[PDB]
Amino acid sequence: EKVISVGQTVITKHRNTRYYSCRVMAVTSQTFYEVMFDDGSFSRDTFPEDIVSRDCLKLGPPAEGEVVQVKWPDGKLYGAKYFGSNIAHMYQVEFEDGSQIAMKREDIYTLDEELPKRV
Amino acid sequence: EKVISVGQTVITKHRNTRYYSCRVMAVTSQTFYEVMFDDGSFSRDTFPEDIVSRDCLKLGPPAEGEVVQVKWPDGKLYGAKYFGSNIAHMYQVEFEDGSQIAMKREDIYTLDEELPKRV
Repeated sequence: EKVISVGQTVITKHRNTRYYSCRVMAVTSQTFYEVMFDDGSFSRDTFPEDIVSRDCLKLGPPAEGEVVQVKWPDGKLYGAKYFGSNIAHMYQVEFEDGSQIAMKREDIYTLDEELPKRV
Repeated sequence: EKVISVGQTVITKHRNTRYYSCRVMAVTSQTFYEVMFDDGSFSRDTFPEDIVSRDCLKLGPPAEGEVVQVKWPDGKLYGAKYFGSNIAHMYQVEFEDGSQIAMKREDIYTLDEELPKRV
């Protein structure tokens, strides 16, 4: 909605999404937090360790409705409110070079589905 | 909805979105295509040169309703249908090292707005 004009300083976004084939080595249970970001977007797969205003692994979850600061993997910080938790899964995957990482369900695609235009 | 199991080969997505401060050097007019992807998602800012099933810069736009193949910047190809065109703007921006690039409005953020969790 905001007008962008000659001479203005702005921030530009540059995507570099990568995709890799991998093998599922394990499926485990994981506690996730549900938070409403100040922008109105709602996340149900926030890691407890990504709340940086309260050390939730040491002190337990925030109170429901509590204002929290959430870190995104690139270090950007966001205001949100904590609204509860759920238990879901993490998927341990192995790459072609033998390296491994644990992934959330949202970041996994079967070999049959279209990969997103996010790249 | 699909079940992911131990021993399965899957594809995993890894974001690496970067953000940079830059200066707007020019605002120009640009013809964009409007396409409906087979997945039901609708784009209004597709570049004519990103239709790869018809060379639209040489032969003009596809017919309305025509099946097209669309390339995404990472080379992934998608089926879609062409549904018309519009004229919008491109923003020529300059980075701190003096390099420049033309950007779509969707990829530009003012210094006041929150940057997205896409990173």
